[PDB]
Amino acid sequence: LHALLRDIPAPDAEAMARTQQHIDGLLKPPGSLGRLETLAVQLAGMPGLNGTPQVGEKAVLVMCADHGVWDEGVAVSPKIVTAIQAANMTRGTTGVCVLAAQAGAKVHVIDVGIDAEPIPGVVNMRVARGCGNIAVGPAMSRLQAEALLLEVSRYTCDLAQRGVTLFGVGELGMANTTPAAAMVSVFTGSDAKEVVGIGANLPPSRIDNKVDVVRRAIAINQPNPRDGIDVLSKVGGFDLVGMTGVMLGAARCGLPVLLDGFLSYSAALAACQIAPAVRPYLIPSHFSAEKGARIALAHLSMEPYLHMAMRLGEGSGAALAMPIVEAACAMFHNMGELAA
Amino acid sequence: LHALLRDIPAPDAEAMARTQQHIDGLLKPPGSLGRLETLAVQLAGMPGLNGTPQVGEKAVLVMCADHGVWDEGVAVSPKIVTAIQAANMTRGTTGVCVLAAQAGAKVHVIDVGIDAEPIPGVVNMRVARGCGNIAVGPAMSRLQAEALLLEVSRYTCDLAQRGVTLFGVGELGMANTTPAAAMVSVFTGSDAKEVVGIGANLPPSRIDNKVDVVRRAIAINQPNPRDGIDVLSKVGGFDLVGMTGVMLGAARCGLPVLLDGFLSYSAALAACQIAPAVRPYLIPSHFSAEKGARIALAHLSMEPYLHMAMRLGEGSGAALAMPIVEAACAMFHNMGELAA
Repeated sequence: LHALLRDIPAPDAEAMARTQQHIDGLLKPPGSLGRLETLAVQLAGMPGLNGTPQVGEKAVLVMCADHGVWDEGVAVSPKIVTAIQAANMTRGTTGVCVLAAQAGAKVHVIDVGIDAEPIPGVVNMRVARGCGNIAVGPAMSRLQAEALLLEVSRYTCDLAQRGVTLFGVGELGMANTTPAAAMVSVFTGSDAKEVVGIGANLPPSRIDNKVDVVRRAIAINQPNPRDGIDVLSKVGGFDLVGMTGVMLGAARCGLPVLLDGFLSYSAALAACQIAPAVRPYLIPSHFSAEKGARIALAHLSMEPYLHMAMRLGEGSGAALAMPIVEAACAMFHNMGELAA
Repeated sequence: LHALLRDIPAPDAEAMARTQQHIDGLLKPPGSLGRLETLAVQLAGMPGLNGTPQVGEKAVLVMCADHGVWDEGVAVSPKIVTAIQAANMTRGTTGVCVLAAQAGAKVHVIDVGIDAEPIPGVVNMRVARGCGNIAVGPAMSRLQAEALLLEVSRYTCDLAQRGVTLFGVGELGMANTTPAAAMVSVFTGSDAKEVVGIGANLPPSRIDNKVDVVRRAIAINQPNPRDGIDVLSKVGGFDLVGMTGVMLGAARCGLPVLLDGFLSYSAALAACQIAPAVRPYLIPSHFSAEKGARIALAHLSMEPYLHMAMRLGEGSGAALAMPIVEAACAMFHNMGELAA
């Protein structure tokens, strides 16, 4: 894993300069296409894209797992929903499946710790049947976190060999907005109250308990903010670790990864702490309606393209933004030049 | 034209209720898909969509024209660029053409007043070779504005008979951010300084002159804010009138129209003043990087989905948002139900 982190390539400045020059000469007032121009240049610098903004196959990786903290009454949705929705993912009836199909992307459903029997059709990488309750101890051991990071990282870069050039990340796991809030609190130094949201329609009269659970997790585990793996293993979850792994893997592979909502922002905070070199490969999609979204995004210095007041998760936001990435590439390759 | 305005249908509340009920039963926490859900319900209420959110053929209508106010030095781009870009539109090399092709939409380029010889391939609806300089008089007569509104409105609803169910609006015209700022100033009651932007890379040392031009246009013409046609004919332009006409036509046809940037927001302020019944049919796309965008959007009570810091125009923003409309429809029709 130390080798993996060490081998993440830096962006190719030469390709980026060539890209900027080309964009400036397109049939339009310089800089008029705003963030579409900056996105194209960002893509051009990613080594796995072969020196030019382009999109081949697309995939959304959905990390599924259960959390022991569910027992603290922080989620209104029954635990079983994780396994049910995971199976529905294989049937193509969920929100991310529908939006991915619209973008021409394939969805890969990965079980990294669902508390149920294995689901046929789902990629099996389970660590255990649900992680430990973070309210009374750690979610997992450091070794379990490192192993899952390496396994997911390798799976991700392996898809790159199959022609995938653009990844999207998503998750599925009842009660997962709790460990995500804890991680954001630790990495940004913000008080729990400022980052704890309603998740999946949690009643306002039940929020106080959620905020307390987050503070206890932090007080009992004392995760070290300067060690991303320490934070993930103590107050994260298997799904969060899995998402972090797609980010490390895509970066090692020199390819772009589209974020989703709040859960993915917490995983991105961890990935950037573990390896700052991952940052150049992350692309935001939408601005989550979750309470701690603004704080997380500020510490990542990211400004999402889409304001859809969405909070579904599953990677739906990432899928919705894929056409925007393809648009920047089409602009780059198909527009005429002022020269002619 | 009075008949047209009178016959704009109200949204179908019955279809909207059926739509909301169906969305609530989909495989996901109620309201978790945020604005995608509200968009689907909005679409369901549009009579031309036959009681259900759906998208058939898509078209972006680009209104092109020149402005006499160009002589006041409010634009750095030479006047000829209007005719050149219009021709490029027919070649498919511009930004809107590339993004429209990505969304599977057709681009219709309409000349409503370019100051040059007719361009083959462009739909001819020209009123004159450029409108009058608003700094010293009106852009056009009220009769010219009304005639263009009716002509464009009919062309728009006629496309509906060809299978088009989703429209996007765009413009092309050097110096057009000036009349757009004047209209926004009059409709919102905001001072010119608060809504005058840099348009197509106008040097900061030339803004003061632009703000002065806007104030003179308003002082000399004294447009009546309560009469949208009066404002368009006095301090608008042929392209602005044309965009307003697509909006009135789509609304009469009971179909949705996607807005673009600042120019389109000024046209939408006029359309809603002329006929409040048009409002339910307008869908925002992106949040323009133009200075007066926030003000215009506030008075329209609209919150764009895309934050791309774009200011190109041409209808590029509208094209970029078409996949989002298709996404809301796919969610509605393809997701599974919690029932099963």
